[PDB]
Amino acid sequence: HHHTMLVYTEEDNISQLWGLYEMSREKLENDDIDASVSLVFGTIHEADRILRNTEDISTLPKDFHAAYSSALLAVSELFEIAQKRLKETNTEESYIDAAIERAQLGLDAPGNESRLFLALARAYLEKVRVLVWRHDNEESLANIPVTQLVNPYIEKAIQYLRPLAQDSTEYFDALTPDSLRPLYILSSYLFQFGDQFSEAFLLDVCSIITALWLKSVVDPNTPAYYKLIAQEAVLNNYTTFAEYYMDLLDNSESNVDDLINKASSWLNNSVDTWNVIYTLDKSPERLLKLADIKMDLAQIVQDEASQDNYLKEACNAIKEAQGSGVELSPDYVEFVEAYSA
Repeated sequence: HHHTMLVYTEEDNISQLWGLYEMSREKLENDDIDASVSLVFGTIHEADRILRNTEDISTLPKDFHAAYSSALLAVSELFEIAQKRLKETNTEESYIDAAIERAQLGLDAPGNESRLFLALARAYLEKVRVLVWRHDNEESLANIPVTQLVNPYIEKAIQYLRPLAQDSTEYFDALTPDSLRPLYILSSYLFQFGDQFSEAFLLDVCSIITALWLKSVVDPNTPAYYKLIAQEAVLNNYTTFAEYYMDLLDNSESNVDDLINKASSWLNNSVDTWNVIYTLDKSPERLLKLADIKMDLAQIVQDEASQDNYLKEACNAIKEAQGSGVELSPDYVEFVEAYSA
């Protein structure tokens, strides 16, 4: 039924305001959730004071509405726990809604837009995840086509993401491998409902995503932990695109020798990014996914000399993976056995 406050002046407390949110996320990483919720709620209550107490609101910067938005969204993320402090009436989706609303308000406000855009595209994508769930379990929506439903939101998310991917928008603190997690929602959405989007479109977006993940980990000294979080994502992206081409390659309505040539380069982009991950984390169980790509590569390459070669590498990958104490699942064991025959 109350809230105490920690600040002193305006220009440097829109800055204070972010530190508070940032701390929310740092407390999250150490698994301390309640602390995070307390920081998140703090941030909200504090932005409220900042609101009432300023002389003109239209003065307040884009970067403020972003912080405020990004804090509201954090409640929907930790709603499981945070709901225990709220009236018996609020909901995860209402906060995603709030986050969207407050973010949008800053569109007019003056200031750098980088933070506010990320704040939007995040809230939007999060509304898409929830919307998809509602389509499946709410019966009001059981017959509204899920594309019809979530598209308007995907469209908006892409809209603010595109600017950020551009090299013109240079790096900023709040573009972190974590801040980008919602991008996972955009990926698996293009995955299900892809047979509805032009290959050019699919390519435009699935490159905006790739671009962003890498850019969040640009600074050469990003701790290796974070570099991993992002490279994994880029890998997941590259492989998913290669598996896209491989899927219609066997269908072959177009019968083009071209699109085997297209998928190939996507899988070397996966082998590349893999070695980057294997470098920041040399765990030997990873070898199985290097095997996985090799096999996917032999399954399309033209000439038998190369197929035979790719397989000989995936075979060695799994042998070594086991030679270092990984317990091979059945699939892998009856591959190693099958090749050496």
